[PDB]
Amino acid sequence: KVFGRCELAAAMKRHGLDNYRGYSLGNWVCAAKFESNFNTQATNRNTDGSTDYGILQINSRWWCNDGRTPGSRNLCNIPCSALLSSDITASVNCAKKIVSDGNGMNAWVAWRNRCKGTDVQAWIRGCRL
Ligand SMILES: [Cl-]
Ligand code: NA
Ligand code: NA
Ligand code: NA
Ligand code: NA
Repeated sequence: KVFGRCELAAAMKRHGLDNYRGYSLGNWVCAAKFESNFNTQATNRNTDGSTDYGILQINSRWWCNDGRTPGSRNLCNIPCSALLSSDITASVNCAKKIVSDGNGMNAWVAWRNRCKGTDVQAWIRGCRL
């Protein structure tokens, strides 16, 4: 499913992401925009053989199991396919663990490179939040 911008903002907010670990809703919408272009089905293989899954491109090296990332951890205790669903609950709950890991949203390279320091509030503009 490809979310609309305000549709995603509302679902992230419903699932507790607004200001989670201090990151305002616009940070999460921005991260999703540049990680997956709001597409829950996005996948991207990494050089180390791991794969990033879903609207927030969660990595199989640490966070989910895809059965093909030797020596990976599965810290969110989920199959990576669960991160591809139209319902973003699993992605949100795993993102809450990632952002709590010590590095904040710097765990998302696209957030660091394209959202951090910017006017992330623009990403929830005009939404009935
Ligand atoms: Cl957009
Ligand atoms: Na901010
Ligand atoms: Na894994
Ligand atoms: Na949802
Ligand atoms: Na980037």
